[PDB]
Amino acid sequence: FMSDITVTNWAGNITYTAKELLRPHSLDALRALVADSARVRVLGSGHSFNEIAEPGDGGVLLSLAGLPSVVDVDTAARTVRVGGGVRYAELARVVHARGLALPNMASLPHISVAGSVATGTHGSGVGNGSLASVVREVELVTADGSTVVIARGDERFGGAVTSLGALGVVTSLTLDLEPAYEMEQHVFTELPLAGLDPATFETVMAAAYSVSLFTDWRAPGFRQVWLKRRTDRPLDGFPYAAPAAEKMHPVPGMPAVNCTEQFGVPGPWHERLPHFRAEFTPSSGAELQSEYLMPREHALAALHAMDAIRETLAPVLQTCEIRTVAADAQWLSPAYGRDTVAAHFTWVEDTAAVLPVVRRLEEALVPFAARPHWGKVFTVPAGELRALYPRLADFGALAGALDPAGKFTNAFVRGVLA
Ligand SMILES: *Cc1cc2c(cc1C)N(S(=O)(=O)O)[C@@H]1C(=O)NC(=O)N=C1N2C[C@H](O)[C@H](O)[C@H](O)COP(=O)(O)OP(=O)(O)OC[C@H]1O[C@@H](n2cnc3c(N)ncnc32)[C@H](O)[C@@H]1O
Ligand SMILES: [Cl-]
Repeated sequence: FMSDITVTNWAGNITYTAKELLRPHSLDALRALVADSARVRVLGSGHSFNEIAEPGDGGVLLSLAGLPSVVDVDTAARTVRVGGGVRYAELARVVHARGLALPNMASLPHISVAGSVATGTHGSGVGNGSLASVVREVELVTADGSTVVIARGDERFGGAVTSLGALGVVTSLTLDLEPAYEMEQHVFTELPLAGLDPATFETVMAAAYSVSLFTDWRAPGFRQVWLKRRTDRPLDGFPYAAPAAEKMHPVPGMPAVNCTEQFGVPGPWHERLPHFRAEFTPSSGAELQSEYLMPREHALAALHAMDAIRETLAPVLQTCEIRTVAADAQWLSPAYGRDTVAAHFTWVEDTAAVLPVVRRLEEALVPFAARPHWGKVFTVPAGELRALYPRLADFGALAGALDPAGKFTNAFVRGVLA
């Protein structure tokens, strides 16, 4: 019973120093556990790829998995209060049953709400904010075990949602909702980079509510374009690429059965926004990930930089996805303060092969003020990274106020707060 267990992240490339994952079965136990522990980090669903959740030797790694997972919809207010351990699959199911919906979802629904918003998680769409952007309140169990509630309108709120878990344990969050809506998902193959000029690029990325490009960085250009269209908006013709003949997966060769329905068949928002169907339930994945988030105005220049080193990127690549994100108010969001283009890389799980490629890619993106996704693999030096966040000092002041001893600051966060 009392023997050491090995705790890892989802992909298994990160092994935590913790010999047990503490799962308090009451809020009273959680408050006592936090108050009584010298250093704490929280584990969500483990879909980070780096040491963000690592509490260091002697540090406590805790989870909310032992507490009831509550999803409490207020239909009249169009809000939902959700436990921080609730995953988006369940959140979406429950709000949909109440006739309501989120404006966006990530690619795969089986990821915790608190863990997702902690790092700047997003989907696509030029007018769609990050997942954090719909949060209107957070409830934190702070270093001494007491609760602090921070709501939109509070001067502190800009640092309170996407906080890298550095303010305390987010026990619940409240999110704003809109009426449930229907969508169609239309996939296309072969969009050239040649002739993808500023106007065409803008048109393509704005052609539906959420648009992604996929490429293997092998033949020039893009292998796929995914349009997730709301049925309550116009769909113009899309001459720029060929309509897909078969159901597609982001990663060539992987099973398209795993993916959400295509060929433009209408279905509910939560069955179209993710790339992956709720029924697909992998307990781990053999992949690494990196993603770089840049000012949207640099999209073509960045894409051209990548194209120039495509022979370097391809050998260790499963797939690359290009997305857009609306400017984020959250101080630590990689989309902070600016409309954003994101370039995501799903790598083969070969750390030694991938790291040199990551470094080369980062060098290529320096001219475009690229901020890495906090949950993914990156090697941007700490000082250079701090320089990319205008309101970092404001964030550090907030963390200092809520957690003066840095109970929730680990090595990962310490590099950011330095
Ligand atoms: C594994 C995976 C990852 C995502 C994607 C696909 C899957 C297979 N894609 S992608 O397109 O393939 O990249 C996502 C996407 O579509 N959009 C994205 O922006 N990101 C993609 N990711 C991202 C993955 O979303 C994340 O990196 C997340 O952070 C979501 O979080 P998890 O809960 O799974 O992660 P951790 O357990 O590692 O926690 C992350 C951080 O947040 C903390 N945390 C967790 N719970 C809490 C609470 N309750 N309170 C305070 N802090 C909390 C951790 O301490 C850690 O710092
Ligand atoms: Cl091309």
